[PDB]
Amino acid sequence: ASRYKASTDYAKDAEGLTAPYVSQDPQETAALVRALDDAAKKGKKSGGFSVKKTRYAVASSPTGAEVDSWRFNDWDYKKPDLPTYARGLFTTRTQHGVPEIAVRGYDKFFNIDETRDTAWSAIRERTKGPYELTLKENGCIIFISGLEDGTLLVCSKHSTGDRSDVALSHSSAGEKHLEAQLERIGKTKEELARELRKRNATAVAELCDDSFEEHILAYGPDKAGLYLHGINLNIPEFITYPSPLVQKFAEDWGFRKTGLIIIDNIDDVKAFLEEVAETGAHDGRDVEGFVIRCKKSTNPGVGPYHDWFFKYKFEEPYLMYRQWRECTKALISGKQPKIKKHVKITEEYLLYARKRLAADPKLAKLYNQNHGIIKLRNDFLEYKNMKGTDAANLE
Ligand SMILES: [Mn+2]
Repeated sequence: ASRYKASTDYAKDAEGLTAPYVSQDPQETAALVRALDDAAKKGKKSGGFSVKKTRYAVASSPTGAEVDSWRFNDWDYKKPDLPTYARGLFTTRTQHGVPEIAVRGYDKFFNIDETRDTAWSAIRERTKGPYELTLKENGCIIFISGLEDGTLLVCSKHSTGDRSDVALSHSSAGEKHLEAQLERIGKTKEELARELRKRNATAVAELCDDSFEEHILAYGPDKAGLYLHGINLNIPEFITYPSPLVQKFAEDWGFRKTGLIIIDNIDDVKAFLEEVAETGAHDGRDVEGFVIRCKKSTNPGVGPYHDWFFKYKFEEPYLMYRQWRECTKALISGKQPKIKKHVKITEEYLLYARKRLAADPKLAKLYNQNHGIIKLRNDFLEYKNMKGTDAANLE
């Protein structure tokens, strides 16, 4: 029962939905900031969860605006009573002195079985549908929101602007894609900034482009850009747009859309995902995973029903691809490649990569920082006349 196809045509059928909207309450915001500030302090006896606070200056801002970036230790999201479970999280102060949340990412979410809420029996017991299955595009996260002075603010996970630590920051690369996107549709940055603040919202995109930072699936000049997969309200709890409205927003401001499947029964979700994982491909395309969005309650009884995510990552051929990338990277340096799984095909792939790497050295260094990764992978894939799925089950 894989006769669910991914679609990016929901947008205009989103006509009957209203996007969630709540205004920020400055007392509760300022209360969150003192909770994070106390977690950011390194000598206390109590308050057992740590945060790192990095302010950031918004270079493009006329008010001289600044934002603080809040980063938790990864394991703290598995503790109860965090002041917020937002992963990316930026606060600021309006030019009229009001404290605000500038950027609110998703709640930290986990893969199946990596926590006890992500066990299949638990998802079947505490969640409620319809389950939204969104394509997990493979890139780097970008946050976009609008400040009170009209500044359009572009963040990566945890950072914004230019840093003395990298050659071109993720957020700058993202901001440059956003500028091209808007001019192509005759809209400007301040209109997007004005819009996102009007919705009290952070836009959540995946930046996917091999010219910048190539991951495990390819994004050429054709595919490159920002894929929109979420809009969240800039408030302490997690309230997110249903995906049809995200697709409508993507269409109104030029983002690439994230594919969506809605499945009503959770047993159909589980049967679906495990069926796609036998090939790692869907509808002719290869896919690293789905993000499943749905509603969950703390304990299945009286009380909550908050928006909740879990990931389903497809386990092959992608582990093989990783091994081929790390083995190719190992063989450019003075280190023997490690072969852990897929021994027979991996030594065939290494056999061929060595022929092409000795032919021109200029391949051999574009692979340190990664050019040619998928190209080298797909070149042998059909040198041997194989889809990566078939190579992965040669064993
Ligand atoms: Mn990712």
